[PDB]
Amino acid sequence: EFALGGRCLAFHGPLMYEAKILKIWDPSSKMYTSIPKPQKLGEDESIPEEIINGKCFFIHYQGWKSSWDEWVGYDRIRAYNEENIAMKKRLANEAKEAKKSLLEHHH
Repeated sequence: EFALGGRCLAFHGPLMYEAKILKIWDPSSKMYTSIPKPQKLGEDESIPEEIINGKCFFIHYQGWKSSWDEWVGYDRIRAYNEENIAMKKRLANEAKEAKKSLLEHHH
């Protein structure tokens, strides 16, 4: 599952990346929890209407600047586990193979 400060994997574009959960949104109470206590969305805060009715998570991608931080739903977020890690690796290798394929047949 997903816990505050816990690791997770998330799609950003067609590939998956490791991230850290900083906030957990509850669609019902319209309040999220945070790591240094539920609270509503602040003056300059917001969640995409595309995912706001579901459980959302505000994540920070490991090794990326915080300006990339964002809310994601069960749409793009996945549990940090062997099966999803394998999925991550598999997509990487498929793109590696796709790259190899067209780079040759390019000319």
